[PDB]
Amino acid sequence: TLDEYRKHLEKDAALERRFQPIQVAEPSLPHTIEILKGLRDRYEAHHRVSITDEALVQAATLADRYISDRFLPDKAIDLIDEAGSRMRIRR
Amino acid sequence: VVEGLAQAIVKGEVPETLKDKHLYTLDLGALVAGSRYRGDFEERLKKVLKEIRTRGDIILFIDALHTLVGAGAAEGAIDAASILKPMLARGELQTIGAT
Amino acid sequence: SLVLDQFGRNLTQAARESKLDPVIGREKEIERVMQVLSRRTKNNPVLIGEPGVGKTAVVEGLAQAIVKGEVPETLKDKHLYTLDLGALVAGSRYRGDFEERLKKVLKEIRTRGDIILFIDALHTLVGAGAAEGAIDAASILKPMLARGELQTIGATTLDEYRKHLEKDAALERRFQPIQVAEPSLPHTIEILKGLRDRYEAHHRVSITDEALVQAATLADRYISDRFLPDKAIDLIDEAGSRMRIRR
Amino acid sequence: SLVLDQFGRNLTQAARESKLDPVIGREKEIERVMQVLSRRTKNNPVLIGEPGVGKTAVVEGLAQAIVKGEVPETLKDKHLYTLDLGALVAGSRYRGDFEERLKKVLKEIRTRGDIILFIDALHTLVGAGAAEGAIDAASILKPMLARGELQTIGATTLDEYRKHLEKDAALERRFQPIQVAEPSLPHTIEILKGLRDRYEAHHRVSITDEALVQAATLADRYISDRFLPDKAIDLIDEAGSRMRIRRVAEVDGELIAEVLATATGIPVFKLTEEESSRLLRMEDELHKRVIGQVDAVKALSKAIRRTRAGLKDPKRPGGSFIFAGPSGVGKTELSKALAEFLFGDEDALISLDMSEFSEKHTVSRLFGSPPGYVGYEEGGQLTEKVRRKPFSVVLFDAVEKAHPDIFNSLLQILEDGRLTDSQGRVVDFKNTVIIMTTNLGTRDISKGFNLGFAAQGDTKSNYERMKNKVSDELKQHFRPEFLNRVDDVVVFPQLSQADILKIVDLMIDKVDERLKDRDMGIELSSSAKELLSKKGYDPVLGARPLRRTIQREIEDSLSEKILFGELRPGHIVVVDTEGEGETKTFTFRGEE
Amino acid sequence: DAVKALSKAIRRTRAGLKDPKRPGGSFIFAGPSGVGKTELSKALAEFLFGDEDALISLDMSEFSEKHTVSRLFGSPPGYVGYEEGGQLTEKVRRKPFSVVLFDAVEKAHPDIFNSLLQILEDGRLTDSQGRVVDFKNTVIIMTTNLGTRDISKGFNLGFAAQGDTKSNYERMKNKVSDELKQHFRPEFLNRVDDVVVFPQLSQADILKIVDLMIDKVDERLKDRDMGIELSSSAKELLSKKGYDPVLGARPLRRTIQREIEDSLSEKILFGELRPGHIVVVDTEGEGETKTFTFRGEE
Ligand SMILES: Nc1ncnc2c1ncn2[C@@H]1O[C@H](COP(=O)(O)OP(=O)(O)OP(=O)(O)O)[C@@H](O)[C@H]1O
Ligand SMILES: Nc1ncnc2c1ncn2[C@@H]1O[C@H](COP(=O)(O)OP(=O)(O)OP(=O)(O)O)[C@@H](O)[C@H]1O
Ligand SMILES: Nc1ncnc2c1ncn2[C@@H]1O[C@H](COP(=O)(O)OP(=O)(O)O)[C@@H](O)[C@H]1O
Ligand SMILES: Nc1ncnc2c1ncn2[C@@H]1O[C@H](COP(=O)(O)OP(=O)(O)O)[C@@H](O)[C@H]1O
Ligand SMILES: [Mg+2]
Ligand SMILES: [Mg+2]
Repeated sequence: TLDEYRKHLEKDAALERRFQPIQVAEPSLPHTIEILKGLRDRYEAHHRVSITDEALVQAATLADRYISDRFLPDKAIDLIDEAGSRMRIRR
Repeated sequence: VVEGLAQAIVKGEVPETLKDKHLYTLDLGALVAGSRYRGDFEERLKKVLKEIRTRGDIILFIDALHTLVGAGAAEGAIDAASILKPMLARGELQTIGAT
Repeated sequence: SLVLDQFGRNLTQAARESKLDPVIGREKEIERVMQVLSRRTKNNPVLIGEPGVGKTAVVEGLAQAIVKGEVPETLKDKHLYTLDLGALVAGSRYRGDFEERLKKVLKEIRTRGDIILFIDALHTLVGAGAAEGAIDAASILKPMLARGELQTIGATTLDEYRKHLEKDAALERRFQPIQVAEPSLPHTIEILKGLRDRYEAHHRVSITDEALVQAATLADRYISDRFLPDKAIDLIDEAGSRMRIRR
Repeated sequence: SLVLDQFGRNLTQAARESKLDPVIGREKEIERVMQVLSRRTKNNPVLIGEPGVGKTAVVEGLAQAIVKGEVPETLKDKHLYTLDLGALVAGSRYRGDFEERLKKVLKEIRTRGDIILFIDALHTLVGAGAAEGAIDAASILKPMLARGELQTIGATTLDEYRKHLEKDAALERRFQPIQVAEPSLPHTIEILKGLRDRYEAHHRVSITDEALVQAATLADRYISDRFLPDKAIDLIDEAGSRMRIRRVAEVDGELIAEVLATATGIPVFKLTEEESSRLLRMEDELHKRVIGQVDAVKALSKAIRRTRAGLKDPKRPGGSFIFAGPSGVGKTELSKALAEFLFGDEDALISLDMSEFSEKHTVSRLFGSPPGYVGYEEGGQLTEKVRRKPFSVVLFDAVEKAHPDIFNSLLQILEDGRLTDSQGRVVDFKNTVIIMTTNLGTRDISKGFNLGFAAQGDTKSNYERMKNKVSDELKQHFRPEFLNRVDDVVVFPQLSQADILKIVDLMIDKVDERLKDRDMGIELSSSAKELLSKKGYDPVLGARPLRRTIQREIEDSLSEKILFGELRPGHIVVVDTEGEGETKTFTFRGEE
Repeated sequence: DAVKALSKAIRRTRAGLKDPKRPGGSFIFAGPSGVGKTELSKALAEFLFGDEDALISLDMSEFSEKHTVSRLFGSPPGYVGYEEGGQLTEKVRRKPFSVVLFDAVEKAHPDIFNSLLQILEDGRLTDSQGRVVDFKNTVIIMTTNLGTRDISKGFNLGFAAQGDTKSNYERMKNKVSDELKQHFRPEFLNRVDDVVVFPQLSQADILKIVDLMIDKVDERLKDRDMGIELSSSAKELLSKKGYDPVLGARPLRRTIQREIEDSLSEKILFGELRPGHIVVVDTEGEGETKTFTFRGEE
């Protein structure tokens, strides 16, 4: 994590000449849609349910807009898995 | 700069009383590793110190001496500067630091 | 005596080996040290002096006098041992770790019975091992210091003494202050004259008297944040090092 | 007793071997301790007192009384054990070790049934084994202490009692405080008489009764940072050590006075013939540097002679003077001369400039900031300086340039000889000399007549008019209560023409002394001195135009000659004069 | 009058008729300089406990700024010096029965005494740590010289027939009352038990004080095994020489020192007066040329 890296890995002067940093940025909303489409097959197979693209895009938008504590590349997956669990438990 | 000084010593472009005096660098990783508590810490440092005292012509470069000095502000920190206090008072070894 | 050697240094033995620089013109302070050390109670001298003056120098001179020279009774053939409080408190993480080492050191000192302790850089004793449950070194040492059982010599600067030791009226009672004044120009001149030989032996050069006079005067004039008996010696050392590196 | 001896010391056994110093005059405290120890419940006395008084001596005397069998009622052949908390905490790095040791000690005490515990520095009992904070020594000891078992005696200072022991109200509840007061002078003399035998035995010397009386009186009067029983013994011990290192010998009051004088700096040592002769001619010594001003020199000499003859008021400073006079007359010079006479160097004077004390809040520089404010830790500037040097000269220069309300703080200095800084400490000004310099009423030194038509002309000496005007101005400026405490108010007469020649001689001597460092010298003829005196009379501005004239008439020419290389080391420049009237001018000539 | 007031307060306290919710007594000693305002407090303390050293004395010249009041309470929580507590509160708590003296009350800021209200009415004071220290067994004395600036005044501005038949005491009492009402709030003056005005000293008072001052000088001399004895003429001359109705008995002290101690010091330094000897002082001459003569004696 960035905060841990700057707080602890920066002071290790011995390894400063041996490590190189590579930054990873948050995924954009189209990237989130792509990841959701990629995971559609596995999650539908696990939950024994069917999900549509409109659900994907609305879940991504709701996660981006109305959720702040968690972050996009995981919370949309969490929401769709949660919905799949809800559909599984009612039958 | 440290290895520049070492190279200048190696080719001999260095004043007397230092033209045949070896230079070594010390890292805490080797001495800390393989130890359970501070009882093993003192044994290794005292052994290497008596070894260099018998040798008598070793310059010790301790990079990140800032960790050595300021290591008493939290639990689990190893503050060896006081451990490295007495002999430096006698000055039987030469040390080089960077901070 | 290996216990004290682990946590400190022996001064009389080193002085017997001529490993200590000679001291010049400090007879009054060393005599006052003997005066305080011979008291029946509270015989613990403390040297209050600003950095640079010979606070350690007078202790080294006293050690040399004990090795050879005029020394009264009840103080002859004693062993002067310097103890470091910083190394004593290091490595203590559990309950009672710090107290055990200090108790062992005091037991060794009592068993030997002929040791005078020197706690360099005093005023750190007030907060030595002051944990929430552990008792500090001051509380342990107070009964022996007040009854004269333990003989110790401390050194500190005036500001440290006033802002840390004067506030603690209990610990301040058990120490007798001794003032060390900054040497005058002739005193520094003769000190440099005495110390010239060791530096000439160390750096293979020669130092003239006018060089010493100029060093003393210029260090006294152009430097104010340091003090005379040290900056002149630093100037001489720097000149010797520069002459060595040039050749 | 093996486990009990492993963590404590038997005081009764030591008292049986005469290893404890005798205790004198503590019958009431020991009786109260015994009375408290006999209670059914909460029989745990604690002695709270200032550091130095015999708090531990009371317990030692109780142990000696138990050994001697003087103690009646239940306390018969009881064993008093001093507990060592350091041994209990030593080691015990694992859970349940310190608690186990304390439980074992308590079980041993309960089984034997005739053990009385003594815990020196009871304030350390609050935190003993609180590795995380829970079961410590106090929590274990609370029930037995409350129910009446485990009789215990504690000792603590007032500051430690308030700061630490009162943070645990449950533990403080189970103790009955007892006040140990500082002994008076006769009690201190009795204590010194009691301990004389032991101190003579240790120091291998002999001590007279006069030595003990002098030590007690001088320690009570002059040394004010500690308390009576200890600081009196300190003088005797220091004198014994000083006599021992010099090698039966003898210790008298003179040695004690010398020891105190060298410890504190106050000259209380015995008078000598040479010193008495020097004091009797102090006016000449002061006149070796200041010309004229006979009244002020006489007043200063009288004050110093009163101080050194043992006739000064022991509750007021040595002297208080108001030097009122015109500019450049010798007030600051006289103060510097007095400082040089008293201490050997004129830079030992404590000089305070009232030119910068214009704001009324600047009085905070005298004694420091109140609690809770910035700079509170650095308590006082004047008080700190006076505390380090009890015997010194305090000078308030140009008091008319400061706010009038600043001097109210001197009301307790001139009359009571004390000043309290904001931290609560009291610094005594009873051994200092206070001088305040001013130029009030010395403005219009002219007009030897009165405005308007007059018939007789009512001639009067300028000195009398100056004196009356200064008195009126002082009455107008300061409050009556402030002026009522000043010992002497002296007016400096204006400098005369004759004194200018002597001042010129002194200035030329100073110039020659400065010049002799470079192997030089200067000589003058009477004509040159007369010309210098005539050229710079200026009766209004004092002797400052004289320095300016000497600087820009002799220093510049010598400097130019040195720069040109006209003269070399080993030369003695002789200066004469030439011309007449306005043509009079100096001429320089080399010599060897 | 002041001695009667103090004795009445002490007797009422000891007889058991004291109000158990207020201090033993509260007095405002107002009067000119050098009349015995502080001397009476020291004498009361010496009579009470054992000496004048048991007095709790505050010099109000240091409380010039209104933010110094913390020296009575201590710093509030979260500020430097909070753990030290108050300075007056601690002293009173460690000695519940004592005499508290406020010297030169008019030279402090007129807000510090706002903190005395609860002291003078409820007999309590709270420090910054919340602890209550009671004052119900103390005696409060406040000394001042307000309204005494016009003692050396002959008449008022304007024409007037005959003159003021009232002595200096009545005029000074009225002036003190007016100045006290002007300087302090009514609620503060409503809590003070007694206000005592000190009249000036007469010639007989100076003659009597001469004996006490000579006794003090004799004690100082006896400290070196000596002594001094004066004749009646010497005492009368000393009383006549030093006497000013405005400045009290301090000019008498200055006159005594100048006319006795300087000569004694000169004689001791020279060697005429030595231990084991006493000095006898007599008078010579007549009229305004009368002077002192010192004679040694075993
Ligand atoms: N009576 C004197 N004897 C010797 N030197 C004197 C005398 N009066 C003045 N001087 C010389 O004049 C110099 C200036 O006088 P000084 O500093 O004493 O003045 P002051 O009385 O303090 O006046 P000011 O009110 O201006 O401060 C002194 O340093 C000294 O060299
Ligand atoms: N009535 C008196 N009886 C005896 N001595 C007195 C009397 N009045 C004054 N003195 C002497 O004069 C000295 C100074 O008087 P004191 O300190 O009592 O004055 P004060 O009334 O408090 O005035 P100030 O307003 O100046 O503080 C006393 O120490 C004492 O020696
Ligand atoms: N009286 C003296 N005679 C000779 N050398 C002295 C004397 N006093 C001080 N020195 C020299 O000054 C140097 C610095 O003194 P130091 O021991 O550092 O004093 P401190 O520890 O109080 O600063 C020492 O190396 C010592 O050789
Ligand atoms: N009543 C007394 N009789 C004899 N000596 C006393 C008495 N009171 C105090 N002393 C001496 O005072 C010295 C210091 O007292 P101390 O026991 O240190 O008191 P505290 O422990 O309270 O500081 C002791 O050496 C003791 O000899
Ligand atoms: Mg001046
Ligand atoms: Mg008064």
